[PDB]
Amino acid sequence: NIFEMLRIDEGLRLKIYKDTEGYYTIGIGHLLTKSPSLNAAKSELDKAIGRNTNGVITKDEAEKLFNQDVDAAVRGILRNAKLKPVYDSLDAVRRAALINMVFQMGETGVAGFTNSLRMLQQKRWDEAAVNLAKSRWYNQTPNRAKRVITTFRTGTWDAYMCGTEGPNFYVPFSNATGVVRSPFEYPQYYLAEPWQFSMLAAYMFLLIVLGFPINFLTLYVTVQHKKLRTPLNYILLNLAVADLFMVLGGFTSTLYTSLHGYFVFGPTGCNLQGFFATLGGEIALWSLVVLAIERYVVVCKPMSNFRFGENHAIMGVAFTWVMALACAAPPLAGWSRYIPEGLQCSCGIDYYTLKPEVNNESFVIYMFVVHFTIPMIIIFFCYGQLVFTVKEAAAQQQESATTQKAEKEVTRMVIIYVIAFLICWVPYASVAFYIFTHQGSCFGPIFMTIPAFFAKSAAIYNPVIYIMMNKQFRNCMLTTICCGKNVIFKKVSRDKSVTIYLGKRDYVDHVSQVEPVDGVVLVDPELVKGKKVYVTLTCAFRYGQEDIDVMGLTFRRDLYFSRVQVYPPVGAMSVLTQLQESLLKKLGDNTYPFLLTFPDYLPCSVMLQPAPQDVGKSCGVDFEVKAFASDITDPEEDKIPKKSSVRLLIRKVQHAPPEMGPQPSAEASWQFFMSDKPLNLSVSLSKEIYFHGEPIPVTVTVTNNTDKVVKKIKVSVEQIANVVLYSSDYYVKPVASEETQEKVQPNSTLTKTLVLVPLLANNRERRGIALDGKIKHEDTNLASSTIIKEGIDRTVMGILVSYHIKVKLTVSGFLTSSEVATEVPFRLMHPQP
Repeated sequence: NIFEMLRIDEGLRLKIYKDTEGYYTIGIGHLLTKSPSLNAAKSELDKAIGRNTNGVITKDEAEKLFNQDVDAAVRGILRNAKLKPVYDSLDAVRRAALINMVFQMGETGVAGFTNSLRMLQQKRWDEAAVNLAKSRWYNQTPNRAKRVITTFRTGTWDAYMCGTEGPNFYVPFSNATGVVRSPFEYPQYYLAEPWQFSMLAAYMFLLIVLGFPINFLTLYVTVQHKKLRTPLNYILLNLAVADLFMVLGGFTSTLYTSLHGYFVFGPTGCNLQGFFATLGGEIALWSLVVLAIERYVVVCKPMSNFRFGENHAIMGVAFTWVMALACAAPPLAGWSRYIPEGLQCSCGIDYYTLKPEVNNESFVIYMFVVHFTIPMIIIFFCYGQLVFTVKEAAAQQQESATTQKAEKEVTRMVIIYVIAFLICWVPYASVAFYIFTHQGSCFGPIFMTIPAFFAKSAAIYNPVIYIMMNKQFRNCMLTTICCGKNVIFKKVSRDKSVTIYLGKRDYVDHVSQVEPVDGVVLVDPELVKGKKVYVTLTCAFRYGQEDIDVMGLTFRRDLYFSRVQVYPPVGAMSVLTQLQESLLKKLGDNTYPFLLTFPDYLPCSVMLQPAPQDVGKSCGVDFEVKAFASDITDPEEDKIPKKSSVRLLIRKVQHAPPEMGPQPSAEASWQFFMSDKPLNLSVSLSKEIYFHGEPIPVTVTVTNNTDKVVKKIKVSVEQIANVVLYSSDYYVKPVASEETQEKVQPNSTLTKTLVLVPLLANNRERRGIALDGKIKHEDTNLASSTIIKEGIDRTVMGILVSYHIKVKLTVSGFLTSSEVATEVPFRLMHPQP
């Protein structure tokens, strides 16, 4: 209060200055020295402040120098016999008014006032003000004195109110001079220079010219191209719609008002403009939150690519709109208010004026805390854990150079995503926070404009980073902006220069050693002249759509890759197979062999079954042998010519081993909370390795010694899908299940054998079911049980599969039913042909 009074009146000067008297004075009238030496002023200043100030002190240090004057002056008041009784009689507010008089004029000046101090002591306010107004002090500084004189009369701080309050608005300017008029009626040129209103008109023009085409084109291009319309882009499309609301609802209205210099549309127009401006900004904000969440879950976990259909994307866009309306609507319906901010041209949320009628305190806290901290925590956690996962994954296999380029591009974008987010919302949050902590201080119209500059700029530069810098949207917009443009077997290329040959598609995987790829490649001498032909082995994990995944941040992960040269070779092949010799003799002179081997740490060819409604969803591992021609040296694999290249997929299939494992026989006992009797259960199977389409007799044996009755006995052939890509993520699912209606009595034993037949036909139309890798959309069978080599060095990435018979006993216990269950593992694989 008192500090804010004297700061407005005397004026807070930070550096050392010579006052009207010509003495070295610092801060709010805080004297330093009477000597003509400047270093003498520095001497007392440095000692008082406590550091090398060099004349320059902080605003808080000037506040402490002022508080020392407050303490010293108050002591001086109590020392004086005329001032002490008046100080004691008056309240805290009028005491501060007296201190203002004692500050400038000194004890000497204030001591001379006989009549006023008598009347002030006698609780006569009006005639005291009349006497004070008729003095030298009012003549000296009528600006300062008039404010203090009114304070003595009223006993309130109304004279010291920073701006000019109103029914539907708040102007940050003093009406003491008598120039303030309504922003909904008259011009506001008294706030700032007229050319700055033209600057605002030029600025809003720039936002419309840049903002509308970018966001409209985003939607227009999406309507044309089928490629873009995918669930992940749904949230990016919502961002485009949000920014369009900021243009049409916000900037165009602000442009019209900035030209005139005041808000012409009135309170109704201010509510609607501020509503769309907030809605556009908030939908844009929560769109980026959802985008961060989506990109974290979808990339790190490959299973979620299937999960994320249109309905989940709609929920993300819905949540965005709900959170936006949750904070945009209350200003209309009482909680806070939309008023003209800054220059009283743009309408926005009232986060400066504390009005308990509309409850701004609770609203600014609710908004600030929720809408700032929750995105900050979620987005930094999302992209933070994303980069954390990718950097650790990139370090796991440094041999793959393709992953390193991705990891680099990713980290570069994530740094820019953070910078764009902070530059956008930190100005508003920091200023709103600083205004809340320092409420007594004044804030100009241009001061409130600085956050508005960066936030409305985000309407432009967010589409740049999230849409324009996006790889798919960049190439799609390129098309629209430029008007539509810019037995042994083989496979021939498109240009028909290179022709690959392979003996078989299905390559076998024995536990010890993998059966290698063998074949040849025919080449045209005339077409391939002064070029380098490479035969390449590639193992790849695929998840999601091909175009969309490259665009988001980083693309599908290759489990293993190995390229090999062919024409011309370093020497030749060491020794040839019967296949290569046969092909060389059959084919002409321009045939060159290759031998590509698999290491021991790779998975099998496994895909996951989609639902019939899932038209555009696919995830699965597959092997690809590819051959191509190129002008560039070895490391230019990352990019390839589409025309010269030819690719033919293969499988790393595992047949069942000749010797069967031990006969599975699991056993487990149970107890209960009241009854301490044992319930012994023992399971047993026929084989360790079952084959596809084979009956599985599960000879369950249950010996009941407990008081409780069992309701039923259910057996289930459960497929555990262990998916590993970034982290180890198991996924259990049932395949086949049969249950008996028989009941086991107390002190009674039972021996039953239930047969189960796991088949693909019965398990059709189900999401998440792992299958053996298809060649070309043909019919297949349930996924084979994956086998891993003993005590290997590297971890096995990819989709690992395993089966287990899970018997569960529905026990009728004390209406409530207890469900105990146990598992036993087994294998489902193809037989040796």
